[PDB]
Amino acid sequence: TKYALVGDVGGTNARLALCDIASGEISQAKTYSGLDYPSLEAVIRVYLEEHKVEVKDGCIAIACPITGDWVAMTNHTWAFSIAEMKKNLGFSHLEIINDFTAVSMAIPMLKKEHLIQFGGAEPVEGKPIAVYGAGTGLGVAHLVHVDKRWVSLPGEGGHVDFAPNSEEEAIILEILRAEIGHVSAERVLSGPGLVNLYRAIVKADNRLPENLKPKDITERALADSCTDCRRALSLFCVIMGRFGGNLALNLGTFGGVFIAGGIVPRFLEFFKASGFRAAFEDKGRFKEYVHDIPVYLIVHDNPGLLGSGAHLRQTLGHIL
Amino acid sequence: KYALVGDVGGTNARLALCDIASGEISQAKTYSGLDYPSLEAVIRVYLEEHKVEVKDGCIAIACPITGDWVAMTNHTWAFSIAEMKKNLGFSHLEIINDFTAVSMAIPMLKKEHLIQFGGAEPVEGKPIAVYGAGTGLGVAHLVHVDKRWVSLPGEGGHVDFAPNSEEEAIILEILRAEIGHVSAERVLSGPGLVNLYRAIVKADNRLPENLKPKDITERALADSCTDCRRALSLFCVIMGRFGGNLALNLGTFGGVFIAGGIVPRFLEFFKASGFRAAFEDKGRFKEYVHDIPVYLIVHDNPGLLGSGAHLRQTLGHIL
Ligand SMILES: OC[C@H]1O[C@@H](O)[C@H](O)[C@@H](O)[C@@H]1O
Ligand SMILES: OC[C@H]1O[C@@H](O)[C@H](O)[C@@H](O)[C@@H]1O
Repeated sequence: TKYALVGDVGGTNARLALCDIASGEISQAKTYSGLDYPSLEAVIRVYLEEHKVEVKDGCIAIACPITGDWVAMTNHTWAFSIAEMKKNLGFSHLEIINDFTAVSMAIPMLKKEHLIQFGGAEPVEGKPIAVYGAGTGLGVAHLVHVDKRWVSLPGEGGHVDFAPNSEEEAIILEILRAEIGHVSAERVLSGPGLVNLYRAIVKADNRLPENLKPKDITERALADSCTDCRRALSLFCVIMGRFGGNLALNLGTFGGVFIAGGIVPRFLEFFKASGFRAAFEDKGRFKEYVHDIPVYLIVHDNPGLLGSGAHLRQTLGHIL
Repeated sequence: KYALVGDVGGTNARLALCDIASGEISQAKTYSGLDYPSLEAVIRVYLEEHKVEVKDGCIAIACPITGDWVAMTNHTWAFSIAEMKKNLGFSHLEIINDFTAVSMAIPMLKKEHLIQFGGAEPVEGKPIAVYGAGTGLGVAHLVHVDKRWVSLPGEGGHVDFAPNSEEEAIILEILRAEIGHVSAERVLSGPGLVNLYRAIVKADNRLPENLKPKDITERALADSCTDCRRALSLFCVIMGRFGGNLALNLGTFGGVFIAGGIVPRFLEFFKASGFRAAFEDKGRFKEYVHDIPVYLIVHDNPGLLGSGAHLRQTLGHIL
């Protein structure tokens, strides 16, 4: 039984792949729309019959809290019982994990080409790792090396309070608080949050935001067509740095801080020139605590899939 | 039979004996840092007074523990762990952060050392966060990895202050103008209370007094100063909110623990406060933290206890 099933579901998209159990290598990736199938189980059935593979074991990352046996997505209508699904497909193992648990578990598998460093020096081996990423949501997980085991620590850290550093970011906080209630980091660091930032800068200035999508703000910011857009993106990069630096301090993250691509590669050279690193380190006397911690942009295309394979293989008894 | 354990913070160094077989602490004594040129000196005084031979120690210190050089901000006192180990002739000399120590105590605390503030029951083997406001703001996490609890130190007290209202933002900007970066510790700590009090005053366009942290709690509890009362109220809410962020960030279904620094001296005020609703005030993620218990630790020496646990475990004992 050479392959296990691996997957990465985020709102409407479900990508399934094969992981070679011996090497952890990913192959035969294929994507489906969630709108076209009534459940994750149905798309797995289709994927498996459609290639011609027999699997016993699988691991699927989902972009929502995995809190127990019943999983209900927020950004799509799928809702399912893990145990019910494992039974129905006849698997021996069926791990459902959070998407950032999966991304954290890809970290040990990542090599230099997959990483772009933004500041700091070198990781201190065996020391904790933080991973986060702004996409549809703000994801955060942590990773620690205990013995020979990579231990991911999943959370919902994208939902902590947003911490403004300026009178300006504070007016933005007020505006968003006036309109929604609790303002989380996710409210500003994500696709939707980039748009929240734009609307709020424009609104702070008593003007009327146009109905822009995240790709629009990014598009105009890079093109220089919109100073509001460029301000939104600039602030986003700054809040991004501060947020990651907070994670570095909170768990003593000398093994490094990882950003899981998401929206960021869409604007790599803008990010590269931004205040990101300097926001990362802007921690008063604690600048020196975080100053040598490296940040890496993860640029693998499918870290969720890789991470799912890694998580499974460790569960299967393998050492990475 | 005996090992040396320690709890060094600021002005003071508390030293005691730990029974290596049971983990019990005895002969605790608290020395003033000002009266001594080094922690090593203090240790020699203590070990001279007590008539036991000790080759093993663990000292918890209220500062980041990176490598071999340990630099105290609240005293100075800076030292080499390797050098101290050598000078004193120890087999093992473990030097840990103070919240590392407190986290190591949690697994041996019994219901009398705990006072619960909301939520339900811990989910067994799930992560724990511990924090506490004292001379500084400490944070550490504990995770259950392969049959044992593992301590995750850090400097989580120094992350940005995250104001949730227009008023706390006004305080943020007031503190931002006077100093730079405003960390959570700027507001959740003894000195934090003074900062809150000053900022509350300046914001009502008045001039603050040169008050001390115990001044704040006294006048609050005596109800003899509406600015001090207000600061304390606000401290309780920020404390709840800060604890809620910790729980969200590491999924701490194991529970959140507060190490009593300044809190027990206003215990009933704290119980009456907005603490728990602030802890839970997380938008749609209210439900994620609603069942996570908070416990105040009322054990008098969690640092000494946890230094002992840390050392005994290092010496091969299963806890
Ligand atoms: O997609 C990244 C993150 O988005 C958040 O809104 C969800 O609550 C997390 O579970 C997820 O990891
Ligand atoms: O004493 C509580 C905390 O205070 C902070 O100021 C120090 O940086 C920490 O190392 C310590 O754990």
